[PDB]
Order: sequence, then structure tokens, then C-alpha cells
Amino acid sequence: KLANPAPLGLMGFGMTTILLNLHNVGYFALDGIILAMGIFYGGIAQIFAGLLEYKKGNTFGLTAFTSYGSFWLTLVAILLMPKLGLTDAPNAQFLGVYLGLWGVFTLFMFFGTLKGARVLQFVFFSLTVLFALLAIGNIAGNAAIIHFAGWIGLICGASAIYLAMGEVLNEQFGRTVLPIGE
Amino acid sequence: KLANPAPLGLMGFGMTTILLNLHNVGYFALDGIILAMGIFYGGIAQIFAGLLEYKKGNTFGLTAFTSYGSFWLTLVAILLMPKLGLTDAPNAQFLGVYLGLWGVFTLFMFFGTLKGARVLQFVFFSLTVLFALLAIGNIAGNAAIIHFAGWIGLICGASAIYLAMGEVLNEQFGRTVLPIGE
Amino acid sequence: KLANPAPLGLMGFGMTTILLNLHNVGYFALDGIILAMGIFYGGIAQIFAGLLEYKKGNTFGLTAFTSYGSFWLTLVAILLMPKLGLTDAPNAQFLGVYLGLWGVFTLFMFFGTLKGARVLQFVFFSLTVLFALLAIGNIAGNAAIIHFAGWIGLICGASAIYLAMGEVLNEQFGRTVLPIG
Amino acid sequence: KLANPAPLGLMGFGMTTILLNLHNVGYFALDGIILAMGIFYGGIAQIFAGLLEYKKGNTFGLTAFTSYGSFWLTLVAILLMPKLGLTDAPNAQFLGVYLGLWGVFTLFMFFGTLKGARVLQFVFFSLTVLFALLAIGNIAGNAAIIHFAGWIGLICGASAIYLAMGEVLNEQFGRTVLPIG
Amino acid sequence: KLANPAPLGLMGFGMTTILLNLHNVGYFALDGIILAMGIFYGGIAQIFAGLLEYKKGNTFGLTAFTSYGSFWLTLVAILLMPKLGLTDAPNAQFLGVYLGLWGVFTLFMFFGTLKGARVLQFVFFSLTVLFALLAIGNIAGNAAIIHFAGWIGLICGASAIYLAMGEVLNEQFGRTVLPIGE
Amino acid sequence: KLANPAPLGLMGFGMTTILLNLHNVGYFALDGIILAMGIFYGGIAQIFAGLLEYKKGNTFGLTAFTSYGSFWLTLVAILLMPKLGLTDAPNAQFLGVYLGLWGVFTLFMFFGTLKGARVLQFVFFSLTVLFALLAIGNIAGNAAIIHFAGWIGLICGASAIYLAMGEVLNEQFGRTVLPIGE
Ligand SMILES: CCCCCCCCCO[C@@H]1O[C@H](CO)[C@@H](O)[C@H](O)[C@H]1O
Ligand SMILES: CCCCCCCCCO[C@@H]1O[C@H](CO)[C@@H](O)[C@H](O)[C@H]1O
Ligand SMILES: CCCCCCCCCO[C@@H]1O[C@H](CO)[C@@H](O)[C@H](O)[C@H]1O
Repeated sequence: KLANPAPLGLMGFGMTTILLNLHNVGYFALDGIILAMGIFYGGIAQIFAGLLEYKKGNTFGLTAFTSYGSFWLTLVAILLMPKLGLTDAPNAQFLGVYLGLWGVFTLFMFFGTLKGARVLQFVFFSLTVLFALLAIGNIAGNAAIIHFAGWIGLICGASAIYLAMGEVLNEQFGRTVLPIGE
Repeated sequence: KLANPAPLGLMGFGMTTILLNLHNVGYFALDGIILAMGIFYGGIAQIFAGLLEYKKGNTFGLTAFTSYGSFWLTLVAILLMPKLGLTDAPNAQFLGVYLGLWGVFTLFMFFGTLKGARVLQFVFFSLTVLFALLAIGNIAGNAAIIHFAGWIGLICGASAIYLAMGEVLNEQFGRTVLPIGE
Repeated sequence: KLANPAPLGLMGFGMTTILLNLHNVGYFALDGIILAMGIFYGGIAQIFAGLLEYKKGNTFGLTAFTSYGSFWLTLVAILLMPKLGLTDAPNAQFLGVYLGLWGVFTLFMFFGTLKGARVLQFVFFSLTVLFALLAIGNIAGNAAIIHFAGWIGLICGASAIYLAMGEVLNEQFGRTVLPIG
Repeated sequence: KLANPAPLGLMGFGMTTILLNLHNVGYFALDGIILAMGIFYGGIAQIFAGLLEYKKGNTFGLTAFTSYGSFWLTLVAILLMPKLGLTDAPNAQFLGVYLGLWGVFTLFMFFGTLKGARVLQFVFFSLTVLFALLAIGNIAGNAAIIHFAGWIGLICGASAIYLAMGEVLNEQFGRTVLPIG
Repeated sequence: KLANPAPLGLMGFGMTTILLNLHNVGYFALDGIILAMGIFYGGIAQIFAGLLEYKKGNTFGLTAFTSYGSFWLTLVAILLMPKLGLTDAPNAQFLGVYLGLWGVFTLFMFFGTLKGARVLQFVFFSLTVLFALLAIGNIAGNAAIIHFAGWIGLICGASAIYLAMGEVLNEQFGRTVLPIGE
Repeated sequence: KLANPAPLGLMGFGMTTILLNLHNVGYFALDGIILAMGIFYGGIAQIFAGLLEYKKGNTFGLTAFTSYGSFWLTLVAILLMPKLGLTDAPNAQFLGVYLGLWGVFTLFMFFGTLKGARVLQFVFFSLTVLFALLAIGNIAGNAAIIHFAGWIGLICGASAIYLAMGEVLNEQFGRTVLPIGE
């Protein structure tokens, strides 16, 4: 009877992850498109979804969605505080360690997805791999590893968008029109 | 007992979409009017609508209304972050890829409207079409395709404003005074 | 048991509308008085009223009060985003089309007041005339149309204040001390 | 069972008015002290109080506390948008009309207090007189009326504080330790 | 069943009062440390505590915590609006009259603590003396009274911290580990 | 039935603490990464966690998460109000007293964890040592103590993440997959 906020948070997260990984692949630069999306949709909208998981019983969704929206808000801030002259750019090795800490949080949360749907297990698996590769590629500096991570990132966003659209549509019809792997 | 937030969310979205596409048709430039409406009515007020669907059972309206207010916030942000020297203008091919992803989101969400009224299915069809044409016209650079999508947006906004005003007025009289193609 | 938010929203709307039409009539310039009131009283305070109508059963008041406060916020944003170098001043024609869109919303919402009190039907009719005249007076450029609309706006705002004070004053006494019909 | 939000809103308004009229009486200039208080205590904190009247049954308190908190926000915005290069200075005739609009709102809300406590009736009386004289003194320009209006405001503000500490202290003791109506 | 928000408001108030009075005593200048605390802990967090007293039955705490969180916000604003060129520094005597009004508010609220705990009566007594002395020392120009007010303020802050930790620790253990004076 | 907000608050606190102490250890400078995390994850997200403890019965979690979330926001404000020309950098002895005040708050709240999980007791033990050492290293000026406290801080940050992921994963599986010493 309380709506499911998981699709909103999953859409917010997934769509924004794709755009950032279109840059990481190399097709585009880290644009105001990625930044605006990280502010309002991958951040704010996902924080909303996470807070709405509270009156549902969902500690995982509360812990997950809220944490990743906060991640997108930190990321946009790291990129935009220099353009405001408050902080200097980041150190990519420090940027690498930052992305690594978010990686282990996802690693633990993966074990939390094991009784849930199978698409959900995949988005947490792929997201751990994405963060891992970016942690390596930024600490050592390999542009190649970051290009490979980018392709893993595009898949991650597509999975999360599908899972969200899976949830919303199965609820809408009453039967599982899009397979998820419950 | 809980009010219907859909007319407000539809009004905010619908009115702001008309204004933006009066520019896409070519009659006007991308003004602060579109930006102001995109901030407060197509964005915030629709975000209110999406959040107010939560205590209703409406996962769809929560997912829908909340995401499009966020989109309008991202759009104004992409256009105004350059004026602030935070970001450089954006790649239109990236803008096209951004607008296309929102089209894929609406496309799935249209399939969710299949048991709902007819106008709602129409707004989601034209809105799927709107995002598609603009994404095409922006990746390739066809001013003609963009002038055509502008006309599709004008009808689309008219549909949502009509749907919103239907719902509010059908509720008020107790009989369905405005046809919504239930 | 839940308080009535309509007087707050009507007060915010009405008072803000009077002051803005004191400029549209011509007695004063488009001041920070109008701009402040448009930010906090006709905009924010009315958005509260609209949002407080939600746990009540009131879809009309939710959609109406919330949309008009948002209008006042967009209006102030259109008038103040230039002073900040974010947006060029706006073409009046659009303003007319923008005020015209807000007019059509008000027209439909007028048909929605047909089972409510009488003063409420009047504020929504006169506001429909107000939005309509301004849309015309701005697309065409008639200063005269805008001077007349201002007087329609002063009457509209005074009506919303009167209705608001009716509801609050009728509720307090137990009889309809102010006739609202 | 829900806490009483009137003492907070009364405190926010009352304390802020006292400070502002120490300027209107003439003791001080219109300081940033008044502006800070107008932002956070007579403004935001009272808006909280107004909104907290909603789940209580109190439409009068909702409408009043919420409207005056917004009023204090509009005034600070009117005084500070010039220092920000947004709004030029305000027109004193218009400010008088603006304070006049806020004056009529208080006048009606005064008639709503007729079955309520006695001190509450006084604060709305003095606020009505306060707004009236300031509108008079501002459209007309008598510094003396405004110096006189200020002295009315110090009494108005001191009374609202007195009512607030009454409400809180009478509830706390269970008997009326501080006399109110 | 609702948490007790009083310890949060008492912590914010008390810790911020100590810091400010390390300056009033003379050890330090009115540093940004005092101002940061005044914004977020003595101001914002205490306003949270105050709003949380509403669903409890607690009008005193609602009226108290919410007003003093606002005081700390007005205090920061008085000190930071000149650095923004919005206001010219305050006059003192007006500052003294301002702190004098907060003293009269605190005085009445002291009579309200007479059925509450004994330490609670003390924080309101010493705060009344704190505001009184600072009002005098600022109207009269005595650096000496303002140094004396500083030491009373250090005690006032320490009481609130002890009281807060009594409340939290007594609830946690089930017996009164720290004496308060119920 | 209300989600457990402790993992969110614990994640926010811990992850951000690790990074700030990667600076205290000496590997990195006080980056925009540390500032971004302090704003959104160690600050906002933890205030969220703390406020959600209210409808649960948890006065301790309310007092703790909200106060620390406020701490990161004051610390970010201390580091950023100078970059804006609002305040002058802090005096390190005054910072030391400020961090010491947060230390006594943590010391008392430690006594509040004695019936809780052992890891919970550990995060409060190491956090008390962390504040005490940093308060000492800044009052006296020992860079060495601050290099050592940084190591104690890293351990502390690790615990809070471990406890957070313990809580989430134990609820999710139904058995204690990760030991927390209940
Ligand atoms: C992309 C990272 C942001 C989203 C993090 C994943 C959100 C997972 C929410 O799903 C919910 O998880 C629970 C697990 O059992 C189920 O109770 C519930 O039914 C399922 O719907
Ligand atoms: C103070 C300046 C104007 C701001 C708003 C003041 C409104 C105070 C509301 O009062 C409340 O009204 C109820 C009926 O009116 C009474 O039950 C009660 O006596 C009183 O608690
Ligand atoms: C110094 C400014 C901040 C101080 C504000 C203190 C208000 C706290 C109110 O006390 C709380 O109210 C009841 C009695 O008040 C008790 O039952 C409750 O348990 C107690 O915790």
C-alpha cells in the first residue's frame, strides 16, 4: 500500500551511471549533463527513494539507495568545487582510494542481495567490479583499465534500468511481464 | 481521503513542456521563462506530485512524476551551469544520448499505462515520440527533425493539461464531465 | 480536526496580487515589495497551503494553491534571473503566452468551483479575466489593457482576502458572520 | 497530546517586534540584529509554529503564525535585496500600502480572537494600531507618528511575549500562575 | 516509544556555549569554530530537537530548544552578515538589549523548570545570569563583566552536557548512573 | 517494521572518517574528497540516520548519529568559511579544545554502549581515543601524535563500516553471517 520507491532510485542510479560511463568509455567528456544528472537524479531522486524505503521495511533499500545518492552528490561536488575555487582538483590516487571504499561497501551489500531477484544480484556484482577497476585505473593511472571499467559501467546502468522497469511493469500488470529472477 | 496529486504533476509537466517546445518549433528562444517554469512547476511541483503518490499506492505515479520533475531540474541545470562558469556548454550528441535515455524510460513506462485511461496512454506515447525525435535531431543535427518534435511536444503538453483538468473536474462534479477515455 | 489551510493560501495569493496590481494599475513600479511578497507569501506560503490540502481530501485546493504559489515563484524568477546575469530579460510576447497558459488553467479550475461558495467562483472568474487581459495586453502591447487588468487584479486580490477572512471568521464564531454564499 | 506551538510563534513575533520598534521609537538604527531576528525567530521559527497549528485543530493559529512569519521574511527581503543589487530601494508610499495590507489582515484576525483569551485580543489590537500608524506615517511621512507607532509596537511585542510565557507556564503548573483571559 | 530528543538539543546548546565562552573569558578569538558550531549544532541540531518535542507532549522543550537554536542562528547571522556586506556590524548596546531580551525569555522559562530535574533548573538559572551579565557588560562596556559572564557561561554549557549525558545514560542502563535530581 | 537506519549512519560516519585520517596519516592532503564526503555522507546522510532513530525508540542512536552528522558539517564549515573570506583559519589550540569537547561527548556515549554489541563498544572506544589524541596533538603541536591518532582513526572508520555491514547482512540472512558480538 506504500508505493515501491525502488524503481525511482534504480532509474536515478542507472541512467546516471550510463552517462558517466559514456564518458569513461571515451565517447564524451565529463559534461554538465553528467553533473546535473548526478545532482538531481542519481543523487537527490535516489536519496528520496532510500528515505522512502524506511516506512517500508527495507533496511537494505534505506542503506543502499540513500548511500548511492550521497555518492553521486559527493562526486558532483568533487568535480565542481574546483570550478568554484574552494578545493583544488583531486588526486587520482586519492580519487582511486575513494572509489575503492565505495567498492567494498557494494561488495558487502552484494551478499545482501542473494535472496532477492537475480537481476538485483547482477547490478551489485557488476557495480563492485566497476568500482574495483576504477580504483585500479586511478591509483596506477591506466587509461585502458578505466575504458574497460566504462563498458562494465554501461552494463550496470542498463541492468538497473531494466530491473526498475521490471518492478514497475510487473506490479502494473499483476504478472511478471519482464523476467527478473525472483 | 488523500487528495489526487496527478493534476498538479500533470499541470506542472504539461505547461512547462508547451513552453519549451514553443522554442523547439522556433517561435521563441530558450528563455528564462522555460527555465523558471522548468525549475518551479515542471520540476519542483511535479516532484511534489511524485512524492505525494507514495501514500497513495501509486508506484507508477511515484516513479513517473518524481523522475520528470528531476529531468526538468537537470535540463535547467545543464543550460544554466554554463552561465555560471561551472561547466562548458554541452555536446549535442551527448545531449541527444541523454534525451534518448529518457525516451527509453518513457517507452517502458508507456507499457505500464495500458490499463489506465486513454489520454494518459497518449501523453506517454507522444512523450516517447518527443524524446526520440529530439535525440535523433540532436545526434545528427537536423533542425528540421527538431522543428517537427516541437509540434509533437505542443500536443503532448496539451494532452497532459487536458488530462489534469479532466481528473480535477470529473472529481468535482461527481460524474465524468470531461472525457478522458477511461 | 486538521486546520483549514485555505485562508493562509488565499491571504498569500490575495495580498501579493493586490500589490502587483498596484503596479499594473500604475501607482508604483514593480518593487521589491511585490518581489518579496511574491517570494514568501504568494509563493512559498501558498505552496504550503496547497500541500496542507493533501491530507485533507482536497484535490482542488492541492492543485490550485500549489500551482499559484509556483507561478509566483516562476514570475519572481523571471524578474530576478536577469539581475543575476542568468537569463536575458524576457520577451513580452512569451510572457503573454506564459500568462495565457496560466489563464487556461484558471478557466478550467473555474468550472471546478461551481459547487463551492459564491465568492470562490468570483475570485476564479476575475483571475481568469486578469490572466486573459494580461496575455492580450502583452502579446499586443496595449498599455491600456494592462491598466484595466490591474484594476481587475486589485478586485481579485481583495476578493481572495475577503473569502479567506470569511472562512476563518465564520469558523471561529459558529455562524456566518461574514456572508460568503 | 501534541505540544502547543503558540508560545514559540508568540515568542518569535514578540521578541522581533520589540527590537524593530526600539529602532522605530528611535533608540537605534535598523541593525543587522533586527534582520537576523527577522530571518530566524520572527520569520522561520514562527512559520514552524504556524505549520504546527495544522495537526492541532487551530486554523486561526495556522493562518496567523504562518502569515506573520512570511511577513517578517518579506520585510527582510525588501530591506536586503537592495544591498544585493536585486531590488532597488522600496517606495515608502508603497511600503505604507504594504504595511496597510498587512494591517487589514490583522484587523479581521482581531475579530477572530473574540471568544479566546484576553491578552491574545490585545496583541492583535496593538498590532492593528501598529500597522495602521506605520502605514499612515509612511504614506504621509510623519516621523512623529512612526515614533509614536514604535512605542505601540514595544507594548505589542512585550504583550505577545507575556502571553507566550503565560501559555507555557500555566500548562507547566496546571493552574494559572500568570494571569491571562 | 519516541526517542528523547532533549539530549541532542542539550548537547548542541551546551557544547556551543562552552566554545563561545572560551572566547568571552579571553582564551581565544571569536573563531569560525564557534560560528560553525553555532550554525549546525547549537542552531540546526537544536532546532531539530525542538521540533521533535512536538509529537512528544513537550511544549516546554518545543518552545525552548527551537528558540535557542534560532538564537544561535541569529547570533551567527549578526556576526557573518557584515563579512557579506549586508549589514554593518552591530552596535553593542543593541546587542546588549538583544541578549537582554533572550535573558528575559530565559527568566520566565526558568520558572517552567520547577517540576523538572534539578540540573535542568540550574542550566536555566545560569543561562539567565549569562544573558544578564552579557547584556550589562555590552551596554556598559565592561570587558570585566564580559569576562565574568564567560566563566558563568562555561558552567552553563557544562551543565547541559552533563544533563544530556545523564538522560541518555540513565535511559540506557535502567537506573540513575548519573545523578540529575528528578 | 521501520528500517534500521544505523547501517546508513555507520557507513556515513566510518567511510568519511577513513578518508580524513588518510590525510592525518600523511598520505594525502585535506582534499575536496574529504570535504565532499563530510558534507553529504558523514554529515547529511548521518543526520538522516539519526533523525530516523526517532520513530524507532532509539534516543542513543538519535543523539549519536545526529550529533556526528552535525560534527562533520561544522568541520567542513571550519575548513571552508576561510576559503570564502567569512572567517579566518582556525587556531589549532581552539580546534584542539573543540575536538576535545567532541571527545568528552564520545566518552560518555561510550558508557552508553555497554549492553550493546561489542563492535559498537569498540567504535566508541577508538573514537574517544581518536578525539583525545587529536585534541592533544593540536593543543600541544605534536605532528607525531596526529600521525598516530590518524592510525587509530583508520581502525575506527573500519569498525563502523564492518558494524554497518554486519547489521545489514545479519538482518538480511536471518542468522549472524558476520559476527558483531551481541
Ligand atoms: C543501484 C544501487 C541502488 C539500489 C540498491 C538496490 C535496491 C534494492 C531494493 O530491492 C529490494 O531489496 C530487498 C532485498 O531482499 C527486497 O526486500 C525488496 O523486495 C527488493 O525490492
Ligand atoms: C501572535 C501574533 C499573531 C500570530 C498568531 C497568533 C495566533 C495564536 C493562536 O492562539 C490560539 O488560538 C486558539 C483559538 O484562537 C485558542 O485555543 C488559544 O487561546 C490560542 O492558543
Ligand atoms: C538550555 C536551552 C535548552 C534546554 C531546553 C531543555 C528542555 C528539556 C525539557 O526537559 C524534558 O521535558 C520534561 C521536563 O522538561 C521531561 O520529562 C523530559 O524527560 C525532559 O528531558
